[PDB]
Amino acid sequence: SMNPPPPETSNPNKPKRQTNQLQYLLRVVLKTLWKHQFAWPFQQPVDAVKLNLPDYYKIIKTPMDMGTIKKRLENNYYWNAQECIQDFNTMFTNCYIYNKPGDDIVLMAEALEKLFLQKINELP
Ligand SMILES: Cc1nnc2c(N[C@H](C)C(N)=O)cc(-c3ccccc3Oc3ccccc3)nn12
Repeated sequence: SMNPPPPETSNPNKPKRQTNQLQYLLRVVLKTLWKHQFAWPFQQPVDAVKLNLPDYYKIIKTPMDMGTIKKRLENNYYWNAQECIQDFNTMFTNCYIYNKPGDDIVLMAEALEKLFLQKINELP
């Protein structure tokens, strides 16, 4: 079995722009979620080979994770904050789609998402 290539994190043809909102997303949002006790499964792409989840990438067609988001913020991949917010939302939704309500992993994602939304309420 094999994992897919990770989501794109570098593309010199994509126009980039630093904004104070993107800086907040890195300095506050990403860095706070990263240290949460439930962040670890989300700090890198799902390794479906290591976890023996052969259907994962048959079902999840837009993978996303905070390791990828961290790379996208630290080597600025984005034009606007909404693109980054969308990446977080894709990460959460993938987990809810692949797993069952009330599963441990879903409860972990829900805790991260609650925190994420609280921080987004203070986006500058
Ligand atoms: C993201 C994302 N979305 N779904 C899953 C997922 N699903 C499987 C079917 C499941 N038993 O819940 C597992 C993991 C995952 C990643 C790295 C290391 C261990 C992992 O297993 C965990 C399982 C429960 C809680 C914590 C970790 N990450 N993950």
